[PDB]
Amino acid sequence: SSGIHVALVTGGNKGIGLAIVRDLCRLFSGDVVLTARDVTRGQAAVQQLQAEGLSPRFHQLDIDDLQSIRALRDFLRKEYGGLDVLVNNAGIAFKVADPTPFHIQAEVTMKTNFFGTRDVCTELLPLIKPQGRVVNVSSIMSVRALKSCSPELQQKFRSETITEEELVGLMNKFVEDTKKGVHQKEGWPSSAYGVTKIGVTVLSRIHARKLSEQRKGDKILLNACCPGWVRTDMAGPKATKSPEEGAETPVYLALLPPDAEGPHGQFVSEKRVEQW
Amino acid sequence: SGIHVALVTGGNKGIGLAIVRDLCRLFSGDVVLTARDVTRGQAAVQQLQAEGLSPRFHQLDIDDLQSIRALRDFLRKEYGGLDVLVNNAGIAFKVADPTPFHIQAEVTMKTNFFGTRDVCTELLPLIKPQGRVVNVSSIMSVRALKSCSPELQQKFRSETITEEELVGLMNKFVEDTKKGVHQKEGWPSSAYGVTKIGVTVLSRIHARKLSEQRKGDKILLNACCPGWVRTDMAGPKATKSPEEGAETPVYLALLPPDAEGPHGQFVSEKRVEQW
Ligand SMILES: NC(=O)C1=CN([C@@H]2O[C@H](COP(=O)(O)OP(=O)(O)OC[C@H]3O[C@@H](n4cnc5c(N)ncnc54)[C@H](OP(=O)(O)O)[C@@H]3O)[C@@H](O)[C@H]2O)C=CC1
Ligand SMILES: NC(=O)C1=CN([C@@H]2O[C@H](COP(=O)(O)OP(=O)(O)OC[C@H]3O[C@@H](n4cnc5c(N)ncnc54)[C@H](OP(=O)(O)O)[C@@H]3O)[C@@H](O)[C@H]2O)C=CC1
Ligand SMILES: N[C@@H](CCC(=O)N[C@@H](CS)C(=O)NCC(=O)O)C(=O)O
Ligand SMILES: N[C@@H](CCC(=O)N[C@@H](CS)C(=O)NCC(=O)O)C(=O)O
Repeated sequence: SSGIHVALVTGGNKGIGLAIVRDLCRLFSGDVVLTARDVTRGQAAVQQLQAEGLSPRFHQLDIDDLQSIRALRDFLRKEYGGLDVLVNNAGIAFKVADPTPFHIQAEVTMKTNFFGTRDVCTELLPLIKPQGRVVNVSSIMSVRALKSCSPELQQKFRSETITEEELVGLMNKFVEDTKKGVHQKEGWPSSAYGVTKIGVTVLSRIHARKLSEQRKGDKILLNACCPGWVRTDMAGPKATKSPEEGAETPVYLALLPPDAEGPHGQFVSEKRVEQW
Repeated sequence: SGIHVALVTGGNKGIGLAIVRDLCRLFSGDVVLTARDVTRGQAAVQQLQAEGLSPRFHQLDIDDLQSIRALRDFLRKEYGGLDVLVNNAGIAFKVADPTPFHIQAEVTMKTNFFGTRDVCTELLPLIKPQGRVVNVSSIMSVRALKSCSPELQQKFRSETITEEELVGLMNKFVEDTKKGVHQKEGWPSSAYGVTKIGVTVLSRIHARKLSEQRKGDKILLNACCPGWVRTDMAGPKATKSPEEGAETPVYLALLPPDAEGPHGQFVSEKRVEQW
């Protein structure tokens, strides 16, 4: 199927991810792959969409399991010879008043939101075809968390020259510092979720740079984004946006017209660049 | 007299960690272990601390000019300069890695040559009288050199080559691989090898500049091969342990005060080799 354009969404069985799959089914000229970690919930979501007259393909994917990521990589390489659109939407959050010890929240949330997302990029970024787009769903909480970090930490996270390996070290340091009970003293903010989304936002900046230096001329665009405050199982019902509204900026970034030079490596909210 | 300081890049594992261990034992003063990952770096320091050694730590990623410059500023403030610099940090793709060759060339060159070059640009001005600088190259540089066209060999063996000419040739290799013309343009097959030609020739150039600019300060700078060493880079079939691998770099870093040489040499098993 190498001649067919293909778009893929992670965490696509519910919430924002499902809304993105719906929009891409309608707007993307090619195949759309809904992925989910639970094959039973994934296939049920597909069946549900079929009842709305939409036909995304399905493939299992748990971003915490490197063998799951590699199986998907091999599938795409085999069927499509690559990938045109990748939406990294999968993510988790503990409740604001969750009693789980903070260092556990830090470790678990970082494991999925940062390391899982990073592993998907490691394995799938090489497969992105020319004119392809990559969208990492972050959060405006990443900016709030950034501004709540020590000046030392802010300088590192805003750097234009930070490397993936430096970022990995800083993300692991946050998790270790919470375990040692010293995260406040070491300059970190109080939202584990927020810090993991700093990782996502900064990883996007790093990867956009890497694309510009390794794939000049291939016209690939990669950005981080915030979907806004969306009524899903994550945020609950007090939120102001429907999932369909939440999907608007991610879809915009996925479908940027061919030959666009930007936005690239930007943090985007309501289709506009936010200063990092 | 006063405080002396020695610093190793890529010190958290492999040959670098072994060099740090040796320097902690043999170098009187502070020995700074640096690593790009602060978590791995501090774990490495803890490991040495369990052994009775007391290395200092500072973050350093040689791909990040701001990281290099932060280290430069730290060294100036804390020590007023640097006595020993070991440029050990390096990467290699596997022999059978499926990554496109032109990407292997770009990524390997970015670290091994350009990163090493940036550390030298920023830290060489800080080297104190009787200081020593050791650039960890590889015998793969000689093997790569001998695999270049006669015309390229002439350029790389030149006693008059400039840093800027060498930069242009390293960038030319990376460009030629992307264009799919590197073999025709006279380049060898090992990207890693070509990056270490860069390291070896940069060392010759910098020794020459030290002699021009800072004669009388008795600084010695050399390239070396640690040999074939069992690390995450080479694997378990290699013939040397990391401690054995550290022997030549440590010998070059600790050359006695006032020694006239070696300087600007490529050294292996503590012996000067022909370039
Ligand atoms: N206000 C909001 O809702 C905001 C949300 N976000 C971000 O939007 C994205 C989507 O969140 P939202 O739709 O709200 O949340 P939901 O909880 O409703 O959906 C999250 C999706 O991610 C999946 N997921 C979680 N972990 C994994 C993993 N290990 N592997 C594969 N899939 C996984 C879930 O699968 P499963 O059903 O199996 O649990 C689910 O499909 C997240 O990244 C979130 O951080 C950002 C800003 C605001
Ligand atoms: N092993 C061998 O047979 C030989 C090795 N060499 C050279 O010896 C040196 C050490 O290699 P070896 O110990 O085998 O390799 P290892 O992979 O075991 O260790 C390499 C070290 O370099 C660090 N490093 C890599 N890139 C960077 C960077 N961007 N910034 C800071 N540190 C970095 C690594 O950090 P991290 O842990 O974060 O990756 C690690 O500490 C290299 O220059 C290599 O080319 C030369 C001849 C033979
Ligand atoms: N205790 C958690 C709180 C995380 C959190 O912010 N939770 C949810 C409420 S459960 C959220 O919806 N955040 C979404 C966003 O706006 O990005 C932590 O420190 O990580
Ligand atoms: N595909 C690579 C291969 C690099 C390579 O030679 N391998 C490393 C990995 S096995 C090594 O261990 N030897 C290093 C040395 O002897 O200096 C390239 O062309 O650069």
